[PDB]
Amino acid sequence: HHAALRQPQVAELLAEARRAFREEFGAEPELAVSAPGRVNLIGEHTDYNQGLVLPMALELMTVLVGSPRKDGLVSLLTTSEGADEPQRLQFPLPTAQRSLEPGTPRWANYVKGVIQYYPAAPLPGFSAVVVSSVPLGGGLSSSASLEVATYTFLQQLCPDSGTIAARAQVCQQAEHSFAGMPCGIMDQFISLMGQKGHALLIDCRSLETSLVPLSDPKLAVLITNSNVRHASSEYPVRRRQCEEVARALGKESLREVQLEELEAARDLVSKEGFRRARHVVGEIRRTAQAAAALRRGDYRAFGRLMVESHRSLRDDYEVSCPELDQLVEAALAVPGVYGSRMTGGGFGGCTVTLLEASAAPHAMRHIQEHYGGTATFYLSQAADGAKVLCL
Amino acid sequence: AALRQPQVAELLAEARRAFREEFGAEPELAVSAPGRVNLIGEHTDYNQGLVLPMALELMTVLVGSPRKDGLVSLLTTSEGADEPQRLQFPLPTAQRSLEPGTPRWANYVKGVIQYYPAAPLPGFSAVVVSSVPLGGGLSSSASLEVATYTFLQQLCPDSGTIAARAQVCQQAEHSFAGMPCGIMDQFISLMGQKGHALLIDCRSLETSLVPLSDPKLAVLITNSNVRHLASSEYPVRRRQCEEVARALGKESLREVQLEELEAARDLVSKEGFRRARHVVGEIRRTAQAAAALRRGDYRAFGRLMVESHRSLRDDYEVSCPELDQLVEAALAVPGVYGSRMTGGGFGGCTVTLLEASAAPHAMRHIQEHYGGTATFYLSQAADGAKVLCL
Ligand SMILES: Nc1ncnc2c1ncn2[C@@H]1O[C@H](COP(=O)(O)OP(=O)(O)NP(=O)(O)O)[C@@H](O)[C@H]1O
Ligand SMILES: Nc1ncnc2c1ncn2[C@@H]1O[C@H](COP(=O)(O)OP(=O)(O)NP(=O)(O)O)[C@@H](O)[C@H]1O
Ligand SMILES: OC[C@H]1O[C@H](O)[C@H](O)[C@@H](O)[C@H]1O
Ligand SMILES: OC[C@H]1O[C@H](O)[C@H](O)[C@@H](O)[C@H]1O
Ligand SMILES: [Mg+2]
Ligand SMILES: [Mg+2]
Repeated sequence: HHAALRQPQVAELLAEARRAFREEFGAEPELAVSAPGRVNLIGEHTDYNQGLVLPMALELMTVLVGSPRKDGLVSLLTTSEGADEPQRLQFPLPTAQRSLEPGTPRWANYVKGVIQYYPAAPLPGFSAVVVSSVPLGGGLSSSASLEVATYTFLQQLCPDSGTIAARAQVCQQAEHSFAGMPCGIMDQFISLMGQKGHALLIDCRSLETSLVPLSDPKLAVLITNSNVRHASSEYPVRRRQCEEVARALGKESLREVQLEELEAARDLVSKEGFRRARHVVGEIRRTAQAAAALRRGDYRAFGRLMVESHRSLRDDYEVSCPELDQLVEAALAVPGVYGSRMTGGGFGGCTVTLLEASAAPHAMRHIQEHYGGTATFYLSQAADGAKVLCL
Repeated sequence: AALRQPQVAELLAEARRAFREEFGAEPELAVSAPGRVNLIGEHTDYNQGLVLPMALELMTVLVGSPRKDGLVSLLTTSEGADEPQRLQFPLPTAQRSLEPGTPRWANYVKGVIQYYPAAPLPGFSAVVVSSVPLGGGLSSSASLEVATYTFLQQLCPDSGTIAARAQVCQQAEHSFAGMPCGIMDQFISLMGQKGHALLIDCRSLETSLVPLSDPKLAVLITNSNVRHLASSEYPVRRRQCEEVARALGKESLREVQLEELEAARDLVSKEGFRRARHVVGEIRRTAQAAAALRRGDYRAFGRLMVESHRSLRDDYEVSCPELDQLVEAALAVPGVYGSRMTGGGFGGCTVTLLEASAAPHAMRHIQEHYGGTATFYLSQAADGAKVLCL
């Protein structure tokens, strides 16, 4: 039991949501939903390049609990300390006249989005409490967890018609338009599409999806939070950076580009952009590779891809951080460790590490002790997707 | 006009009802397990082939409660079931080992019990409800086992893999129901995911999600409401297949190629040549159709479904007149891409792929030309087993 080891329980989480709600609203909540977060095993920054990704859902998740309102108002609360002040917010529904605006608190930017876009209708007013086990800004998609969780609740409010992909699309837009973060599709999907003891190999181009099992009692998924959070002014930049490269190469995406082919436009694309593209191109393949290694059970070959991945992300994409790099280094230092890399967005957050379960504990100390920061550890297993919880 | 399929809600309540009724109290636990339609890849599961199923919105509901009492008492709501509809009995033990007898419908549950991996296991009161036709070729068997199982994990949670739970139910059907089944049924039952068909490799146990999210496309399930079970034939086919493979020093028919199949002609019987030919043929087709589908070639997709049927009717001999009548009828409706029997065969259902615009004509058309009473279902890809909260 590391002391830095967190085992948040959903039963718990609900109970919390039940309490604050009861306390904040004076009564028992009517509805209960929850959207999990996700860790990317490999495939960073391909998302928005129509690349492959191989995330997996966690037990860390966002629980929303609440009730409709005759009232006609939107009124929320966030039990999260990681959020932006104030922790509460109330606002009136949009109308054909008045349409919600991304304001302050920024946290609320997420909810509003999912509200402003929700497909169906008519949408009531609601009382809502937001509980979460997903560290804010930790590389584990607290973003998507939040959005989805919101959307799924709304579904309880006003049932929709559409596909799952649509849902992801919704939440995505809301992030794009409301939170100002041109993200990709990954996060939402896996938040929706998740499944037990299984990893998802998703095709960002096609949206095709495949399940790679993760049910080994001898394999272990260790996530370490650096607890640092630097360069989000950066994301959209890389995005642009690629977009532009792909442009030069007369290609729709960098997905249609090949390691070998990039060296063609060497003189047709900026240095920087060369590097970015390179990472992306190799990363995508590296991803198709690691799923194969995994299905096959080549945890070694998998621990290696991961490392490569890290490095690309450090050197060519430039989205890591000394902390990350440190955390990785330390991990790699333990015996029983297949590989380790930074997960998610980059510029701080978490790392993900594959190892021998029995090594888990040693890893926890080595790391702690060699990480010149406050480290948080999660011994993760692939979880299920967005789901309604009946009170 | 399509039969309208109870929504869990409905099914639940009904479950509630008879339970409160039959046990004098309000249920503690509830869980549901869907049924299934196989788009293709028939009779390929116990040959380590490929199948293409999707879960149904027809499922089984199980609302029950524990028993300090130490026993197992159940009751099914389905009329198509075995008499008696009520079946009390004593939990298994070291010395006591469940004995599959009567009613036969009980056999299923016993197995899922006898094998539940975990312990300790309490006693129970459970009501069984289902919108799935018993013997409709939609897996009323795997939808049950599953729910049971899904129940028992509530009574004494499980640690193992999904594939592990599947194996249980399977062993139960196998050892207890007397049905040597393959893997498909159970898997999809658990594995199912809303708006997705499932390409399962019953060799690698590997599976991939295929998006069935297109309004303009419909999956029509037509019930012949006929049952000949020539169940007797099933274990039979399993054999031939197996024999052959043997002759060919092959682990599984999955190891053989249509093309290599010539070789054995002299090596194997004539009939057994046809069976393999179906299997071996069913696997490539399944493989191709999935691509077709992915690809969005509904047209090709259907072409493959029709071939499957012929194969199924002529080489494997698992069709039935009513089945061939229904398919033939379907194929004649414009908008229809393909149709074919589904499930084990010898009765039950047909699955049709067409243009959602066509559903109504079809339904009419099939009824007209059907010298029996068909029941229809307009299927939508559903999710797997879930835990129901009361
Ligand atoms: N439970 C929550 N309560 C309030 N706000 C939250 C909650 N979860 C997330 N947020 C909001 O969402 C933001 C997360 O932004 P983001 O940069 O995407 O982090 P992340 O998704 O967790 N990391 P990554 O998955 O790598 O992108 C926070 O800064 C909040 O504004
Ligand atoms: N809810 C239920 N209650 C009682 N018995 C049931 C129930 N569901 C299934 N069964 C039992 O399981 C049997 C299922 O028949 P089965 O031979 O498995 O065909 P099927 O599963 O409906 N179709 P197929 O997918 O082709 O196997 C029924 O005849 C019953 O004996
Ligand atoms: O892969 C990096 C990651 O960055 C953020 O988490 C985005 O939301 C994701 O879509 C993805 O781009
Ligand atoms: O594809 C035919 C089908 O026959 C029965 O339904 C079996 O339970 C399945 O495993 C499969 O063999
Ligand atoms: Mg995010
Ligand atoms: Mg069956």
